[PDB]
Formats: sequence, structure tokens, C-alpha cells
Amino acid sequence: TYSITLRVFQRNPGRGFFSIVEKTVFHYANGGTWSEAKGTHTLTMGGSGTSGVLRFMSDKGELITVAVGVHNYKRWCDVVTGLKPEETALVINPQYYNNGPRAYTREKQLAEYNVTSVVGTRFEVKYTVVEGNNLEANVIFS
Amino acid sequence: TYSITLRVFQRNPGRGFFSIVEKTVFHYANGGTWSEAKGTHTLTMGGSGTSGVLRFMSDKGELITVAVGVHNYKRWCDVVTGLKPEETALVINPQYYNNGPRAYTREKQLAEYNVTSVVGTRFEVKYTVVEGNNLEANVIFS
Amino acid sequence: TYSITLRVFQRNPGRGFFSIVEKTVFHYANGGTWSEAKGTHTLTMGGSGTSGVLRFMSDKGELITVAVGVHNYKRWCDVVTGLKPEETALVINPQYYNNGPRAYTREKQLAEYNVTSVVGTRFEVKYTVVEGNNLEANVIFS
Amino acid sequence: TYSITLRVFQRNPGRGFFSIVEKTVFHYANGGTWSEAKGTHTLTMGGSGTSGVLRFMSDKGELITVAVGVHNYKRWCDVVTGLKPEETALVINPQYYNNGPRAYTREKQLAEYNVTSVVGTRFEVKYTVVEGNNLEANVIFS
Ligand SMILES: CC(=O)N[C@@H]1[C@@H](O)[C@@H](O)[C@@H](CO)O[C@@H]1O
Ligand SMILES: CC(=O)N[C@@H]1[C@@H](O)[C@@H](O)[C@@H](CO)O[C@@H]1O
Ligand SMILES: CC(=O)N[C@@H]1[C@@H](O)[C@@H](O)[C@@H](CO)O[C@@H]1O
Ligand SMILES: CC(=O)N[C@@H]1[C@@H](O)[C@@H](O)[C@@H](CO)O[C@@H]1O
Ligand SMILES: CC(=O)N[C@@H]1[C@@H](O)[C@H](O)[C@@H](CO)O[C@@H]1O
Ligand SMILES: CC(=O)N[C@@H]1[C@@H](O)[C@H](O)[C@@H](CO)O[C@@H]1O
Ligand SMILES: CC(=O)N[C@@H]1[C@@H](O)[C@H](O)[C@@H](CO)O[C@@H]1O
Ligand SMILES: CC(=O)N[C@@H]1[C@@H](O)[C@H](O)[C@@H](CO)O[C@@H]1O
Repeated sequence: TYSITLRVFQRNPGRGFFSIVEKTVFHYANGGTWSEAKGTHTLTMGGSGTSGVLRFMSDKGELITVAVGVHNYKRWCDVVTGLKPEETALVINPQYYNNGPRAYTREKQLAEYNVTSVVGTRFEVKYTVVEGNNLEANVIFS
Repeated sequence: TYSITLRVFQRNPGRGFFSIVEKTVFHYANGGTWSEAKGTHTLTMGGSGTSGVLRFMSDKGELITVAVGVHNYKRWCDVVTGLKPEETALVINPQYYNNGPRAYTREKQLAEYNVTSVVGTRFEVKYTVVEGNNLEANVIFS
Repeated sequence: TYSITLRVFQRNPGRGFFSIVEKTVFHYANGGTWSEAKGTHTLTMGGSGTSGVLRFMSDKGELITVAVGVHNYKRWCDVVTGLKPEETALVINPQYYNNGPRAYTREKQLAEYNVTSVVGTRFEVKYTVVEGNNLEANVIFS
Repeated sequence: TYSITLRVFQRNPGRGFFSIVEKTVFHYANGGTWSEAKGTHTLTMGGSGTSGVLRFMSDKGELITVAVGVHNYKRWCDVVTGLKPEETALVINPQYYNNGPRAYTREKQLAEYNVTSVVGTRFEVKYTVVEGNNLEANVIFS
């Protein structure tokens, strides 16, 4: 099994406050499950080769997704911003597979990624434990 | 908009205790979002014609999904039991659409549904507010 | 240290639906902390001789407290029903100590307790692991 | 009635990550209740003259309390850091009343407060809606 445990940091009240509105798990590698403990979020997966997505909405209406997973035994991540209401995590998660338009990002096996949305919100995913089967990352909104 | 607010009742400790492991929203009708308040769960959707799925796992390992949505201005529900780890909510939710194998169940526009899993767990979804745009249902595990 | 992990089973929609409105920890035995994981609640305490209280409110306005702790190396529990709004958990938890009016109930060291309230709600606390330092109980509203 | 709604912003992973371990409500003004919605925390109180406390613990072991309430129709707040395990919120909340050692801080009726702890964690409470019965504040750990 692989697990990825996420801690969500929110830095700047001027951007609003984000909460989870959707959590998906892709079906490869015997799937997996999201759980919550002590304010953190863990994605537990049946092996290497799958992922999950958290979609967040701010109290100012902004929609963004955070994807994390393991590809060929190495962690990966992505953040997609500027989403329309119909672009749910259910739409987004599969786009990393089956030659979809986000596969290239999974293939990078990134330990960190940064993006600013068009409306000016900074997002970062930074793995703090980057190797092995019990991975850890901070997700930072600013 | 349509909303469906769910209250989860668990009746029988002998079946174990269930918690949410995934929440999806289908992309029709401008999508929608899950939220939590006072121990309840609300799916807020952009109009009639979409749905969302909660997947639950018990502390005894059982996996089941609960689907709720609105089809042609009437509520619907379903429960799928006996799921394998790879049959995530991300797999299940789309199966109600595009002539998928669960579409017939959405088309029934049920205000209640009952099923017992092969391992003996009873599940019921029962709408308590069955008309209008602010729907309410109890989800009962036993 | 001692821990008590609680699973809350709400059986009967006719009583309405309860959510937590307060959680206290008494200061003996070097105190302790409440945490949440996978829909459960754990009180971790620094030794034998302290306790914590969860207060619940139903969406029909009913207020009740559940107390759990360890007294002379044995678990105890209590449920107080029919509470007024001014009777917060902060009021109730100390009443088990300093020769307060609920001390006798702590002293019973009960592994199960059943009480039905003035509005008809049935409450049960039943420990499923009743000995040792890693205690487990079901809290059932019916 | 008065309500205070809190949004918790954790800015700095270097301080570790905090989660709630206790929530108390003082018994004046007919008491009150904590609730959670969309990742936020609301204390609802029966009138002016009471308060509640959230205690937080970081995954590095740090214990701190945030107190919020209404005194003579004006909001107040306080943050206490460097707490010992025996100094539970149940100990701290009453210290603002009955001529206790923190009463002066309540009496200040602060709309903002900044304190940095012995281990270097910066805390700020800042009310964003500072008048009326529907109060709002950001709680920032940095
Ligand atoms: C071992 C491993 O991670 N295998 C994965 C496989 O499961 C699938 O995700 C594929 C997608 O292009 O990428 C890899 O081959
Ligand atoms: C108005 C309405 O609910 N329309 C829906 C549409 O959105 C889609 O879900 C379709 C699937 O067969 O079922 C209906 O036509
Ligand atoms: C060892 C042990 O549990 N000691 C406790 C002590 O901590 C205190 O709670 C007292 C209350 O009357 O009951 C016992 O003596
Ligand atoms: C109206 C009002 O806020 N009254 C309060 C009262 O309830 C109590 O908290 C007291 C503490 O010294 O401070 C004020 O007098
Ligand atoms: C502005 C923005 O959010 N762009 C995203 C980018 O972050 C992401 O890596 C890519 C692949 O999923 O899709 C979009 O280009
Ligand atoms: C035993 C079991 O869970 N059967 C489910 C049924 O409940 C559901 O309505 C149907 C359509 O989704 O799929 C399966 O037949
Ligand atoms: C009806 C009711 O809630 N009675 C409670 C009882 O359960 C509790 O054990 C006792 C001591 O705390 O106080 C009250 O008698
Ligand atoms: C370093 C620290 O946490 N000091 C606190 C201060 O913040 C608080 O206002 C006061 C009254 O409660 O108690 C302590 O002096």
C-alpha cells in the first residue's frame, strides 16, 4: 500500500477560506480511500499507479483541485485552478490517465508544485516526506 | 439550484461503524458541491439532472456507495453494496448516465430504497422531504 | 496513559439528529485531549483519575451529556439528560469531583449505562473493550 | 443571542499543525453551543456576558487556548499559550470570571489580539465583523 497524508495551511484571509467539496479516488492499483484524523487527510491506495483528488471551494466562490498519487513508485502532485462549476473532481481525476490532457503532469513525478489562479490565489503542494510508502505533503493556500 | 441534505443513522454496532471515504459529483446541471454542517451532509447542485455519491467504509472493511440526485425535477437514490476496492465512487457515479448499467435506477426517481449486502448489512435511504428544491433524506445503516 | 474511543450510533430518526456542541477534559491525571479520526472520538488522558464530557444537541433542541473516564484503574461512564441551556459540559464535568453531586456515579465504575430522557430518547453507553488502557465504547441514541 | 464565527488560518508549517482538542462554553447568559460548518466554527450564545474556549494542540505538542465571547455587548478575545497538559480549557474558561486572573483581559473587549508563544508560534485573533450580534473573526497561527 501507499499512503499520502496532507496538512492544509491557509495563509491569507484576503483570499477567502477554502473547504473540501469533493474527494475522488481513481480505480487503478485496487483503488483507495480518503480518511480524516486530527485535522489531516490521508489517501490510502492499494499500490503504486493511482491517485485521488480533493476539490476545494472558498467562501468567495473559487474552485480548485489538488491531485496526489504515486506513479511508478514515486509521488506526484498537481493543482488545477480557475475551474467552472461543472468541472468537478469526478471530471478532473480521470484526465490524468488514458492519455488524457493532464497525464504529462502525473508523469513528472513532482515533489512540489506551485500555481497562482487567475483571481490571484497562490497554491502550493510540497511533499515533506518524499520517498517510501508513507508519504506526507503540505498543501498551502495563499 | 437543488440541494439534498443527508443525516446518517447507524443502528447496529454488530455491523461495524461506517465512515465516508469518497464523495463525488457528476458534471451535468453545472455540477455541484458537498458540504458538512452540524454532522449532516448536503449536496448542492446547479439544477435538475445531476447527482453525487458518498462511498462509505466500515471498520470491518465493508464498502458501499449511496447515490442521491434529481432527475427531471424529482429526487432519486440508490445504494450499491459488495464493492471491491477498485470500484470507487469515481467508477460508480458515471454508471448512472450515458446509458450505463445503473441508469434504470436513477430513472425510477425513488423516494426510498432498501438493500441488504451479502455480508448482512441493511441499508436504507428514505427521503423525509420529497418535493421541492431543498430535499432531505435519512441514510440508515443496520 | 488511558484512552477511550467512542463510536456514536444514532438509531432512530424520530428523536431527531444529534451533533456535538461541547467537549471538556477534567484537569486531574495531567489532563487529556479529545481527537477525531474516521468518524470516531478518542479521549486520551495522562493517567487514571480523570474524565471528559461530550455534550450533544439534537436538531429538536434536546441537550444531553456523555461522560467517560477512568477511576481507580477502571472505566466509568454516565449520561445526563434533560439539560437546560445553562448546564454546559463545563458545568457538568466538575460535578463528578470534589464531592460534587455526580461523584457517586463515577465511583460505580460502570461498563454500561442506560437512561431514557424526558423527551423519550434512549441513551446507552456500552464499553466493548472494558479493561486495560485502550478502552472502547459504543454510544447509542435510540 | 450572539454568535461568533471563526475561520482558522494556519500559515507556517514550521510550527507544526494544530487541531482542536477541547471546546468549552461558560454558563452565563443561558450558555451556548459550538457548531461546525464548511470548515468553520461558530459559538452561539444566549445573550451578552458569556464565552467559549477552543483548545488546540499541535503535532509538535504545543497547547494553546483561544477564548472568544461578548462582554457588555462588545466582543472580546484572548489567546493563552505555553499551557501545561493539566491546564485544560475547562480550567481556563472560568478564569475569565468570578474575579479570576484573566477577567481583566475579557474586560478589555478587544477586537484583535496578538501573542507569540515560548516556542515561537505567532497567534492572532482578529475580528472582521466587530459589531452587532453576528460576529466574525479570523484566528491565525503563524
Ligand atoms: C507501477 C505503476 O505505478 N504503474 C502505473 C499504472 O498503474 C498506471 O497508472 C499507468 C498510467 O499511465 O502508469 C504506471 O504504469
Ligand atoms: C431536467 C433534467 O433533469 N434533465 C436530465 C439531464 O440533465 C440528464 O441527467 C439526463 C440523463 O439521462 O436526464 C434528464 O434528461
Ligand atoms: C488512581 C486514581 O484513579 N485516582 C483518582 C483521583 O485521581 C481522583 O479522580 C479521585 C476523585 O475522588 O479518585 C481517585 O482517587
Ligand atoms: C450584559 C453583560 O454582558 N453582562 C456581563 C455578565 O453576564 C457577566 O459576564 C459579567 C462578568 O463580570 O460581566 C457583565 O456584567
Ligand atoms: C492556471 C492553472 O490552474 N493551470 C493548470 C495547471 O496548474 C495544471 O498543472 C494543468 C494540468 O492539470 O492544468 C492547467 O493548465
Ligand atoms: C446487492 C446490491 O448492492 N445490488 C446493487 C443494487 O442495490 C443497485 O440498485 C444496483 C444498481 O446500481 O446495483 C446492484 O445490483
Ligand atoms: C434522567 C437523567 O438523565 N438522569 C441523570 C442520570 O442519568 C445521571 O446518572 C445522574 C447523575 O449524573 O443525573 C441524573 O439523575
Ligand atoms: C504568552 C502568553 O500566552 N501570555 C498570556 C496572555 O496572552 C493572556 O492574555 C494572559 C491572560 O489570559 O495570560 C498570559 O499572560
